[PDB]
Amino acid sequence: TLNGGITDMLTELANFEKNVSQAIHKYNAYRKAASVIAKYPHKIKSGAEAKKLPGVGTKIAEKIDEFLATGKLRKLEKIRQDDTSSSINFLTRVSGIGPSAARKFVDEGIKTLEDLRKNEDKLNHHQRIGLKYFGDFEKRIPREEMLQMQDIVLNEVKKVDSEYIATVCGSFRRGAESSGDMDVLLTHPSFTSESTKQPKLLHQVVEQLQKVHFITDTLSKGETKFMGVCQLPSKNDEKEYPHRRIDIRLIPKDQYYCGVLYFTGSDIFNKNMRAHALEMGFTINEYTIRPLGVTGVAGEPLPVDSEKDIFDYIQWKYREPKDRSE
DNA sequence: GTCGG
DNA sequence: GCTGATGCGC
DNA sequence: CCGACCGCGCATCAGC
Ligand SMILES: Nc1nc2c(ncn2[C@H]2C[C@H](O)[C@@H](COP(=O)(O)OP(=O)(O)OP(=O)(O)O)O2)c(=O)[nH]1
Ligand SMILES: [Cl-]
Ligand SMILES: [Cl-]
Ligand SMILES: [Mg+2]
Ligand code: NA
Ligand code: NA
Ligand code: NA
Repeated sequence: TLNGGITDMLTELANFEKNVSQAIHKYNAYRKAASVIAKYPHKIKSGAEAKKLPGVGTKIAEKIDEFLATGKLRKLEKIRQDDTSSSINFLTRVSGIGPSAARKFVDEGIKTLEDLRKNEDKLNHHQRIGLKYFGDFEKRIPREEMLQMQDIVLNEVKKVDSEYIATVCGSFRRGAESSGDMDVLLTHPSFTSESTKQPKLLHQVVEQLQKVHFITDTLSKGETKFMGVCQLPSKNDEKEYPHRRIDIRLIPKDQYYCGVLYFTGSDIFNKNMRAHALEMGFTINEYTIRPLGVTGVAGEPLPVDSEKDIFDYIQWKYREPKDRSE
């Protein structure tokens, strides 16, 4: 946690622009800056020194100068005093409440945690489960718990059919010692970019995991993306574990390396990598990397047979998952 | 809010 | 219903 | 200056 004071200021600035200002590029600006400063391996002693790194420009320069002087930023201090923005920031912490839902609720007087309980009638389903497990969803997961969760998922999956492969990605695959949640990549060989030979492929998995009582709730569920809740099982009169967020993404088996790249992340790394593809003249998503025509239209999928092939198309040296934390 | 063209 | 735009979350 | 800023799944709503 080297430059943590500066980086928390920028993350607090980014959350403001995102939740209150509804200014998604200001959000990404502060996020990039916070990311570049967090990877920089000295103690920033001046706003100008930070201005050297890309994505730290003039206005973040003044803000670093001030933070280094006072230990505060008064733009922030006053954002924290404003009760409209502080109520908006808080409501967005409920999964399913975004910036728009937050401001609407505040316009209706629903401002606090007890307000939300009074009015579970005015919530959609995702918002309800987000409120239900509001505290749990804010706890991290130690890696050790991730390892037991991995074992259940990989052993339950093997039972539905032995040809399912299931890869835990996200921060776990990047080597984190604690995780915000669990992210699971799922391949079955009967689902490729050329056919879906069997339906319910993802539904069977969600079904099996529900019946061992691992999956406990559902936020959203289509035929390739599940978004819900799980909980490790406890011993005899041991305290229950917190409930955990789990996403499971069924990707066509022949598109595994683009899928595993996407789900390993991080979100910022993905953004920077996909942006660099575009300046090199490629477009990357979770399925394919394609060349861009002389006009804008994306071409046809380039053949990929490892993660490193994707890095090589855009002329980056490969980076291990644990070096993709940005 | 930053940056590259 | 279907299509598309938006919110929200990755 | 000034526009472009990753890309997409699912839930939901408007409009036909
Ligand atoms: N292309 C893209 N991918 C994203 C974005 N957000 C998340 N992802 C991908 C990369 C993440 O590593 C992965 C899982 O999303 P998470 O929110 O769980 O992030 P991650 O697991 O890295 O962090 P965590 O420790 O769980 O909070 O999904 C995004 O805005 N764009
Ligand atoms: Cl691939
Ligand atoms: Cl594609
Ligand atoms: Mg995660
Ligand atoms: Na800079
Ligand atoms: Na939210
Ligand atoms: Na996730």
